[PDB]
Amino acid sequence: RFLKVKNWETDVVLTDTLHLKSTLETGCTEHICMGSIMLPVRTKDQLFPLAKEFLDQYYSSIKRFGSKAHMDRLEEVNKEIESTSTYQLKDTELIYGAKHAWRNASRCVGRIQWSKLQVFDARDCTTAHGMFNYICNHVKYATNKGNLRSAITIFPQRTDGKHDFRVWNSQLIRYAGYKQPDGSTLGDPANVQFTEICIQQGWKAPRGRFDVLPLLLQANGNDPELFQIPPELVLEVPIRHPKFDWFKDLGLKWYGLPAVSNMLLEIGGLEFSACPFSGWYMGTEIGVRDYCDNSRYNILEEVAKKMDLDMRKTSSLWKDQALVEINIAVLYSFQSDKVTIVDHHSATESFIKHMENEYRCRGGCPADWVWIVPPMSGSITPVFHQEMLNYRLTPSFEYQPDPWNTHVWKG
Amino acid sequence: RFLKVKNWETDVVLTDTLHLKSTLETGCTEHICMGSIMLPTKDQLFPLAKEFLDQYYSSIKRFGSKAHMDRLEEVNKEIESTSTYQLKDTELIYGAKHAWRNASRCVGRIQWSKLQVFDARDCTTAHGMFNYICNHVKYATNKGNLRSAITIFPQRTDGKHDFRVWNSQLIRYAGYKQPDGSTLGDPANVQFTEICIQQGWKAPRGRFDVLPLLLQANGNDPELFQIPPELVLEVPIRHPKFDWFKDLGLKWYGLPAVSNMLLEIGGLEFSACPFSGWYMGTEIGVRDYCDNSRYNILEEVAKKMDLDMRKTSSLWKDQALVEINIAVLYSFQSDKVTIVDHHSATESFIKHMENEYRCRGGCPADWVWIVPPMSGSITPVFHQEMLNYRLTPSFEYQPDPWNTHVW
Ligand code: HEM
Ligand code: HEM
Ligand SMILES: Nc1ccc2ccc(CNCCCc3cncc(F)c3)cc2n1
Ligand SMILES: Nc1ccc2ccc(CNCCCc3cncc(F)c3)cc2n1
Ligand SMILES: C[C@H](O)[C@H](O)[C@H]1CNc2nc(N)[nH]c(=O)c2N1
Ligand SMILES: C[C@H](O)[C@H](O)[C@H]1CNc2nc(N)[nH]c(=O)c2N1
Ligand SMILES: [Zn+2]
Repeated sequence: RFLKVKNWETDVVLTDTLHLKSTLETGCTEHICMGSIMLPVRTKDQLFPLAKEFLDQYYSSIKRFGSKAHMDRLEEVNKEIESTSTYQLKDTELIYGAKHAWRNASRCVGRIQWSKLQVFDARDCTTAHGMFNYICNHVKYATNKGNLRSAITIFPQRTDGKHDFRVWNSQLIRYAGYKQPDGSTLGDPANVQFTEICIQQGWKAPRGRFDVLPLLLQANGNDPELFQIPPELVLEVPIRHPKFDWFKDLGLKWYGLPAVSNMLLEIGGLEFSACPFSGWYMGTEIGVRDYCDNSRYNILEEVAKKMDLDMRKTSSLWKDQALVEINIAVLYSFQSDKVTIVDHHSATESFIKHMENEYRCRGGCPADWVWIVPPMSGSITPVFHQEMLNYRLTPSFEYQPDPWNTHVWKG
Repeated sequence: RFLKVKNWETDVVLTDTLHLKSTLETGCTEHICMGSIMLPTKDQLFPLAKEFLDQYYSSIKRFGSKAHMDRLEEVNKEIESTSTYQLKDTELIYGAKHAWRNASRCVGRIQWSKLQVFDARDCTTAHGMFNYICNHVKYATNKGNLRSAITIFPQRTDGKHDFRVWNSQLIRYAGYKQPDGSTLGDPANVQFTEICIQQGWKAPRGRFDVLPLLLQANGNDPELFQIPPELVLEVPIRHPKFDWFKDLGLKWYGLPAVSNMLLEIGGLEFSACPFSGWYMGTEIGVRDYCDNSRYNILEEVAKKMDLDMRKTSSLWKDQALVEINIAVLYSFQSDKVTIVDHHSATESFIKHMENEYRCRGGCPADWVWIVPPMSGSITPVFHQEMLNYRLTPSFEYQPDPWNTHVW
């Protein structure tokens, strides 16, 4: 079965065969589309074909499919599964797996970079202190004084689901949020619940608007432990505007390194529940979502006031106007401080070329339009006009439940 | 089987039961989502009639009534005899309002019950069609106080006697391909503008020439008609801050009147059912004005603003896009032509969703189309999970008639 996608701006038509390799379910049926829904202990029984599928992919990629090395490896894994009920990935397979999970991430606009990913093997890690050490090294390497480098650090895979390694933070670097008695929120409202946990765990909160959260790290299924990232490792950028000088006095800054730490990495049926990864920011992540979402820092009004816009009618588009200036400021501040960032025009144009390249070399590129299209200025980016096919390939990054809801407390 | 949708900005969760009524296919499968794809007999007919009449009669609290059963019986006999059937005026109006109600891609559906339905099933000629359309246009325009309307021409019979309006909208601007290689006017309509000229039209060859109607009655060849200019309300576009904006020479028409869709009610097909509401500002300022394959004016506007167009990172395109859209709203408001901004309209749609979930058990919605083409996440719909599914009665796309027409 062949499937066609059309760019309605260029009339470029692409053919997808890659979707045939898809196994996992989408959430959709012939009767309903769940394309806009945010989120729609494994036996030896199910595990071997998953290993086999992966190793078949891996060995094809290296042009050794059906080789003796291929065959012996399958043999080795089968035996190791039935003997030990799981198996260990070679370093080569781990690196291949991590890169392909990123490559397969249909919601990621930055995938043109997928083959440049620094993989840190942390499978020899046993304690939370060991995790802190690995994470510091990741942050230092990835930050690279502003010249960001994509990286991922991979802790030991799940075994019985009772000894999971987990990073309790959603991102390695993130600002605290504090609910006040008056109902107002100080800092990042997105992080109130997690901040509360940290505090309960013993964190002494400065209670400021931009307090970098401590790391809450769980090794081998034990209770999580608190650590503070050395501040000298946390690269931050003061936000100013190139024309508006009052903008600095808004008191805004952000961190340079976006590093998602709550996802699960699946490779050949193995589950890596702690696999923090990092790239660099697209400007709108901060300027549109982090700053301007009503449920986040929500600075639209204060900015618009300071710009003296007509705020009595939405049809003045005062919100749209303030939104643009803020995003200009975010990009200006990062570029000025030589911290890697990409605007949403550059990023989406790159994605289209990547996607076209993927269709030719790979036979497809799964993509989630709802997520690929930037949260401002949608149709003046080329992805808006691009038809996309969303489907699930493995290796993959998956959501997992927040550890505080599942964790069995030792005390 | 009972689905939940969540708004992530408000944490409001709605439960959808309405989707279980759905009958037509989405194009998606368990293995692949096609949510961003633009286009995914007697025995056939009675269950369709029946499904429709059941909902009609349920809607008026007469489910399982004699009148219900009688009507079911009557239509059943008429199909058996005639191989088709005719809708009662009441059913036609209900059906049209509900096709709109069910249009999962329409953000303006809070207005769905206030639709003026013009029954043009007695029409036999293109001149007749012209007359009805002029009347529609005048009524809907209402000197700038726009009112939603649909005019419904005779239903398909054997596919050989189709009523079709060839224009994609009642009112649209011409598109000419220059020797210069460029495109003057609206590039979207270059092909249609040709077919007009091929049929006899005389183009002023301007940037903004109101296209003539090409009307097909009873399967016959289509004929040209010029809409009386006095019926076409247009808005010259100015900016409430930039005095130079007027010199761009931009204008747009007030009446968005889609004419190429197919209205399906109770299995019956209305191939000619032009309808109109009023504009959301971004349709014109973002899509019509700033799409690359359209009027594509971003560059010229940016220059006039003297922005640093060297690097994408100055967000000069974004800056201009806003101002352009400010001007569109400003112009329509100034001249008292109905228009709604994307903030007001999406806020309205959230309220409408609430109502539909509460009173109907759900509201089919296509997020990809509902979220405006600018400033997406500062409108509430971006944060709103939506379920997309197909209910009938419906508006459907249909082939362009020149690819079909047996001349
Ligand atoms: C190098 C620069 C990168 C850029 C500019 C970029 C850009 C983005 C953006 C804007 C999103 C949407 C996230 C949101 O709005 O919440 C996203 C999602 C995602 N990215 Fe990338 N990314 C980059 C690197 C990476 C890397 C290194 C990985 C993993 C190895 C990755 C994996 C993912 C995944 C799994 C998602 C989906 C997240 C979710 O569903 O919550 N990305 N990316
Ligand atoms: C009265 C104010 C109305 C507003 C503000 C409005 C708004 C919109 C917008 C912005 C779109 C997206 C169209 C595009 O981007 O091309 C749309 C689509 C649509 N509208 Fe509405 N509309 C209104 C009235 C109506 C009426 C009266 C009908 C029919 C009786 C209707 C039926 C539809 C349908 C079927 C679509 C999907 C069209 C397609 O799939 O191409 N709308 N609407
Ligand atoms: N620049 C980058 C690179 C990779 C990224 C990978 C992931 C992300 C953020 N994903 C956040 C999802 C937040 C969320 C909140 N509520 C419900 C959800 F399902 C998801 C941002 C990224 N930014
Ligand atoms: N303000 C309104 C009201 C109702 C509307 C109903 C429909 C429309 C426009 N739909 C046209 C879609 C254009 C298109 C072009 N190529 C392929 C497509 F599937 C669709 C605009 C409306 N605007
Ligand atoms: C309801 C909807 O799916 C949700 O708001 C999505 C929309 N698209 C998105 N796109 C990106 N990149 N990130 C997001 O968080 C979201 N949120
Ligand atoms: C490729 C994609 O499906 C296409 O560009 C869609 C996106 N969303 C849209 N949304 C609206 N309202 N109108 C459109 O024409 C489109 N086009
Ligand atoms: Zn789908």
